Amino acid sequence: ANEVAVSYSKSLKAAEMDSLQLPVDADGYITIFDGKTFNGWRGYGKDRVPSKWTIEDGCIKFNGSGGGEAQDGDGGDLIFAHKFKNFELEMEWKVSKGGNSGIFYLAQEVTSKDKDGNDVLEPIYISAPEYQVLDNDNHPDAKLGKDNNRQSASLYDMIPAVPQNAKPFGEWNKAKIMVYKGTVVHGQNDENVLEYHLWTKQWTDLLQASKFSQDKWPLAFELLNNCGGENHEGFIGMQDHGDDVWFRNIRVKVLD
Amino acid sequence: ANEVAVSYSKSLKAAEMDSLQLPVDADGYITIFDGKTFNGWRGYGKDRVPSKWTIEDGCIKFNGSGGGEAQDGDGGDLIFAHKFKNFELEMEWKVSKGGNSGIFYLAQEVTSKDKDGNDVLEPIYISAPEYQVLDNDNHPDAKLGKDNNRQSASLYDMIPAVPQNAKPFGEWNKAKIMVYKGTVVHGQNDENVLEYHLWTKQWTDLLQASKFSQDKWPLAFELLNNCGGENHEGFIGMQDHGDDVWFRNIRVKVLD
Ligand SMILES: OC[C@H]1O[C@H](O)[C@H](O)[C@@H](O)[C@@H]1O
Ligand SMILES: [K+]
Ligand SMILES: [K+]
Repeated sequence: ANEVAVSYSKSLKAAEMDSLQLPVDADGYITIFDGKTFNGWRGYGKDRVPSKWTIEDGCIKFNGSGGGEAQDGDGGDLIFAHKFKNFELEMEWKVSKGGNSGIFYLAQEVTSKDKDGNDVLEPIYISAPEYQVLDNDNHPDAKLGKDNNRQSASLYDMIPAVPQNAKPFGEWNKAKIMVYKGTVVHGQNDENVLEYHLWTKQWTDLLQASKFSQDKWPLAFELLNNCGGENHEGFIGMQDHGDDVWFRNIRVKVLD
Repeated sequence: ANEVAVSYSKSLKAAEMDSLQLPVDADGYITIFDGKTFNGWRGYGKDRVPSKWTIEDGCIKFNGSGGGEAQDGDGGDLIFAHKFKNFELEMEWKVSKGGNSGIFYLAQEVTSKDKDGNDVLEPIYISAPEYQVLDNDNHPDAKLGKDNNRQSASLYDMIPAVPQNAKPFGEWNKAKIMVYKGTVVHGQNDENVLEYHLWTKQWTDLLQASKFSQDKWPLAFELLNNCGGENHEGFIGMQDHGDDVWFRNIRVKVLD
């Protein structure tokens, strides 16, 4: 009643063959970040946490040097290495001025083959829908895309948060992401700010009007169109986009 | 509020040890061309402005002799000798019929050594991404490369401007180049016409399919793959391609 066993994987595409005993509250929320350790967390594609992610004042901090998607130095996106299917995630997030990050969900670790048969690790964001994290006032991406669909709590490049009720940079915002049987809801500061349905025609259409369309990015389209793969499941994680950001009170409720 | 100090260098690879006071507007655009002088400007690789660059009717003008890439007489590319990193450039350009120029950004002044240890000044474009300037209706290059990737506002030979909304020759076009933490956007006539991201595998992949691939041109590969050198910064400038072209309303906003 106090704890639940949560399986996790240790390296790229590995079985979840170990478990953590993690606290669960009266309402079924599992605390997945203990404020002290990266137990069950690892870099996307890796068997360790990149050193640019640290733990400070009971937060996961990304320590950013400003190269956008470059993921220079010892970076990369971070996942909690337990695949969820139907779940509700709540967490606090705070971005630096001009900052950019993101909360991924239903992520898969994807590789492609190069021309000579070597592996290429593909970005998490071409399998995983992204809840944007952004300083909506100073980062230029805020003004790109359509209808502010690149502002915080948007489904990135697809659906804007309405209302756009983000608190400004350097302040704690609350996120929610619920996926239940294909229904997806994003929450920002305790309001629902968009909703959508996976694996439907409307899903497909949103993808085709995005940077992940079949003609702009064929592999992304394919992965995202059948989001979560054959089993409709994947990781939560957070983005290395080069900028200081903090995450705390990271909690997940398993739905069924 | 009305001006800001802008450092600039006087000669090849020199420190920016002198400063101009340049007007800034309320949006933080710095006017880098004052309509009247070449202050802060110099030939790429030079300590003076080549005499084929003149000021006429409030514009910076290239006076061309028609030798294409030859750069014959007292020509050469022109830089504003202040390195920028995160910035948004806006300027207007007009071409002669059949004309060709370009707008470089993140440029470095590069030399190599010959076989006897002498210096060879390398072209601006082995380091600097090129926003194509072109009479897309009359210059043959327009129909080359791939999917109109040598038309105006393209990332030259690499990404086409879409939509291709150039005005005809002899008419003013508006350009925009924004580099923010590696994200690059080109604008033409107030539409955003391409977006990419420096220092990614996607960037490497574009280079590898280009004339500056590692196999074809290793030095250019190395410089552009790490565009902007170890500090990811470099010059704005414009191209001598042998043809009359006019540039005006040149403003840069520094972003952080
Ligand atoms: O690729 C760099 C340069 O090479 C050639 O000189 C092209 O004619 C010109 O468009 C381009 O600016
Ligand atoms: K993001
Ligand atoms: K050109």
